[PDB]
Amino acid sequence: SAVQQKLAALEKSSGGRLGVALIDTADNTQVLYRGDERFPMCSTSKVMAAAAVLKQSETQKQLLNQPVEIKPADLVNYNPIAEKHVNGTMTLAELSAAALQYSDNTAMNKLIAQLGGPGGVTAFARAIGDETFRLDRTEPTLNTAIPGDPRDTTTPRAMAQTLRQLTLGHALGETQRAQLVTWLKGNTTGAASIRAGLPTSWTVGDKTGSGDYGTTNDIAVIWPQGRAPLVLVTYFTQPQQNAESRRDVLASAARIIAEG
Ligand SMILES: CCN1CCN(C(=O)N[C@@H](C(=O)N[C@H](C(=O)O)[C@@H]2N[C@@H](C(=O)O)C(C)(C)S2)c2ccccc2)C(=O)C1=O
Repeated sequence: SAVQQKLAALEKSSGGRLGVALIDTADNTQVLYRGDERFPMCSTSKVMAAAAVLKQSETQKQLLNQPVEIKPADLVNYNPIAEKHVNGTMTLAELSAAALQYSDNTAMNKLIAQLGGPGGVTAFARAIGDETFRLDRTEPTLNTAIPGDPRDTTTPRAMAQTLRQLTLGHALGETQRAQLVTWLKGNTTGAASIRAGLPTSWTVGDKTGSGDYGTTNDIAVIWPQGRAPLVLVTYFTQPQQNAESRRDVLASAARIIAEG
């Protein structure tokens, strides 16, 4: 189609590998570019960890208020929120918000521990019908993004469908779904990614991700004014282990998609 030629041209100009999946919920049509190729998820995996804990709270009603201790040994490479609470506690609600809105890696590792390890996060994906998602490691090594390594990857198509289920579908209870949407809408790291390619009046909730090999990701749910919402996943990775992030590529892909 027209959009796919423009995405192919964008990919060629960037020197990397681009994966795009759009779901238009108005008629359930999809637009895919390398939709079935695996990409390193990096921090976009945090949405699945937060959703898995939300699912647990449907039965354990007070789980989100449970205090979790933050020790100096818990800190990893990027902990903007957890560092403000060392030798104190954060609730599972606060850790989920930190993981999602600030991409806090200590918060992610606590969520993984709550679920019993990476296998517990992956299990939740399987339980909602995602047979592609796999989480294999904790932070920060899940971001190595080595070419061809299947660990900690998903495909654009699978992540788009799963993100739709979590935010617009009924994979979660009503209160949990609204909480997830609220968290995504308050993301602080996405201003230069998908958001930058879309009209300023559109409401976006997103989760970015970045890692080695210049890996630059963003997954988003989009509420256009007076129109059915869209789900957009943009994954991008590069051949050089030390390549710079290319958030502009994600913005350009979103702009190309929004022209339709
Ligand atoms: C060999 C082990 N290893 C493999 C590579 N690696 C990473 O790729 N860490 C990455 C990391 O920890 N990224 C953080 C994360 O995993 O939420 C934050 N998420 C990014 C995002 O949402 O776009 C951020 C840029 C807001 S930082 C990282 C990416 C770019 C620049 C610095 C750090 C590591 O930190 C690491 O220790």
